Amino acid sequence: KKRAETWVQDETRSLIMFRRGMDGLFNTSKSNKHLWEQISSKMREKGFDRSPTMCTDKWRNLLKEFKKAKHHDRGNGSAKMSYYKE
Repeated sequence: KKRAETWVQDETRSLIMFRRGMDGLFNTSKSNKHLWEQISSKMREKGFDRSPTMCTDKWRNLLKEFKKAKHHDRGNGSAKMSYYKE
């Protein structure tokens, strides 16, 4: 479906998780800047060298795709289009 050849499953998974658990901090605490930096530092410790800004932008994208992506509720619709004068 998608291919950016930038982030690997390993890194992605690690980031997502960290963002999933810390997510709360973002809900309870207004400021996030501090949360972003924290996540990064943690990642580096694991063995993944990734800047804080990278994770931030990468996340936002994961949300846009996560939503658009299929969902439990039924209702896929007609993806394909009608061929003019088929």
